[PDB]
Amino acid sequence: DVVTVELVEKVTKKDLNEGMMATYWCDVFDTEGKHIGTTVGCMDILYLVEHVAEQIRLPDGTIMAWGTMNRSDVLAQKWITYRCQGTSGRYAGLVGTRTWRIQSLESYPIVAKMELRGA
Amino acid sequence: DVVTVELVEKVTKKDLNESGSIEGFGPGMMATYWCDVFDTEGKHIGTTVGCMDILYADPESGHLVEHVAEQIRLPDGTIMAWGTMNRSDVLAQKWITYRCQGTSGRYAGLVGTRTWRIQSLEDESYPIVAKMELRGALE
Repeated sequence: DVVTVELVEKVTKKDLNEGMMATYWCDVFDTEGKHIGTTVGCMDILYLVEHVAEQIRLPDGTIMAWGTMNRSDVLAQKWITYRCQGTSGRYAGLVGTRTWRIQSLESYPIVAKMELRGA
Repeated sequence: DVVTVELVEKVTKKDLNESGSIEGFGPGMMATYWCDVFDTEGKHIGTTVGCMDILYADPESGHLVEHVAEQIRLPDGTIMAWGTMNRSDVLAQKWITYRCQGTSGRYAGLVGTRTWRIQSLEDESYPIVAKMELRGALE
């Protein structure tokens, strides 16, 4: 049985070291625009190919996600797929995908779709 | 066949959640950080960036259990590391074991462990010794 979560996330903070690297924070909203959690993440630009590892906190548990994105695909508003794994609460033990894209081609909020199930 | 890397890492920047961010909880629930990475001869050779989330308090103790995901950039490649730790163990200067895998360069294709310990709590950069041991994922 799949667990499915649709989110909207907006960046509130980003630090960079200008192989650029970054850390960031996002507000997480449900589809009704209600504020329900937070994402923290880090990024390293491998070759432009970026590699992300992040953690998402939701009212009922926590998830880690990770993956590799081409910068230009993000900017074309293509769907990016990260792998993810529940780390606590309702998501514990579950694995799946976090598929997301820039919602609006400015502040660049994203829509993200998480699907997890037993491993 | 085993690749071993020994580092010292020291925090240079940290941010934690602010009041009002996380409903019902104060700063401390989540963090991002940066560290300077040094070799065993003490030369500055790279950077680590990371994030932390509190999972829960251990009902058997009251101790905080946290989860970390981080990335380390070295002159010859990059590694991703992640894991859960009990903060009691960390502050007691026990050795903490995280999983890690290479993401580029010399470490591409490699998997193993990142075992670390705080070298000093007095030093507000909380220097750690980290020992990474990696082997080929391909059997």
